[PDB]
Amino acid sequence: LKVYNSIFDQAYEIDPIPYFNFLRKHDPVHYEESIDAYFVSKYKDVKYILKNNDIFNTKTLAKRAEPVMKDRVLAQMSGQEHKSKKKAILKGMTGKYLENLMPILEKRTNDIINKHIEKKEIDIVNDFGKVFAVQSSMDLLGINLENYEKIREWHNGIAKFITSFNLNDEEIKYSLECSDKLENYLMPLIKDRKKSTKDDLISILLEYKNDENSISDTEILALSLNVLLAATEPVDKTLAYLFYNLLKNPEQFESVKNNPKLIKNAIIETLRYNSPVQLIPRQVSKPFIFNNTELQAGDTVICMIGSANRDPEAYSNPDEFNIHRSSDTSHSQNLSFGTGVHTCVGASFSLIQLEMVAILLLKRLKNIKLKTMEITEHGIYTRGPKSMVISFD
Ligand code: HEM
Ligand SMILES: COc1ccc2[nH]c3c(c2c1)CCNC3
Repeated sequence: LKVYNSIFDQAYEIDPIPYFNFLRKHDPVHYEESIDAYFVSKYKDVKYILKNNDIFNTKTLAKRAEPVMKDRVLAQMSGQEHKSKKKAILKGMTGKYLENLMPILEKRTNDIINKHIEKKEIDIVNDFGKVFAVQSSMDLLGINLENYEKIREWHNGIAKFITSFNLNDEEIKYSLECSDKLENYLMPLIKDRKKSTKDDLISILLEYKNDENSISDTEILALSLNVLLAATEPVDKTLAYLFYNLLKNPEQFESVKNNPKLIKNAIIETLRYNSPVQLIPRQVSKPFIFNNTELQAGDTVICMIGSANRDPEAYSNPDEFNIHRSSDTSHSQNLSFGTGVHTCVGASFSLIQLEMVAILLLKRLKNIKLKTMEITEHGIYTRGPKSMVISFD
């Protein structure tokens, strides 16, 4: 039976919401032959997939990412190893490490603001988010900001490899060249940190011990690259989406201005409404069936986080932005950080960092007005506005 609606239609990337509605209603487990994978659109099926790491495993991430990551990433691990190494990464963004980091992130934020405050406008995507996001990631890791701009360039190249389907011969080579340059820059710093242990995540990874057993330097590089990629991408997107959605709903923007504590809920609702990480793949380990769609071992399923997060079975009026949602007619925990074993280790830090930035932008940019009246969004795997310019006094 031929199907005519395709994730890879040009219309989908422009506006995927009609596709989410169609797929959830008429094809919740939808086959795409161009990448030999099934797309899963409903909240309850995505949740089930992500909660069942034994049936739907993370082995698909060994060729979609490992070629550029140089070694095993966290998502490829399991058992005590995954648990202990995930805890090590969390350590770098909790406790005293978090206390130390946040003032630095405040400095990053105000320095960017100060560069733009006299121009009376700023592009939350291109002026703020893309700069802050990589700087924050480098501060978290302990990489000094001198070669910051080249770090951005390479990051973009590796990201493209991981977030893209059916890359051509020349795109693959550039992504790998970016991976090598990043490897060539970062390895000496790991070697230096090996002797000069600092209070950063790189040092944590060097100090880690699996029973008097350290992890190879190339293992630390991949995990460091895993953190750089993981933390940078979603930050610019979410910040842009947050202020866009608030300014498009002036009542809610004012509520946030009058009650700063509502900022957390606005970020959460932004993550639900405009999920910046859109797709999460898994590999099927054994015959399985959702609705009446049969899956075989070896098949690939791709969870559609944005679709799930707008499922009317999980949220009332799911396609409306409302920072005042709560479970106290229908509300659920959003899947924007995933769920189960591989739930985003950086979830709490992300909410803290985004609230810090939002509060400073709201403090320092007075009488914010929207200038980008209508956004253009790009990306199907990770996804955000091209530009989001605001004006201010
Ligand atoms: C708004 C910001 C972010 C969002 C929306 C986001 C989204 C996600 C999602 C959806 C997953 C699950 C992927 C899967 O199940 O395969 C994930 C995992 C992960 N995220 Fe994030 N993330 C964010 C920020 C960060 C930050 C700041 C870091 C590092 C500091 C980070 C590091 C990770 C890691 C290491 C994993 C893998 C966890 C595991 O395998 O156990 N993320 N993230
Ligand atoms: C750069 O492109 C990607 C591709 C897959 C990804 N998965 C996760 C992130 C990410 C970024 C960021 C946060 N952690 C989960």
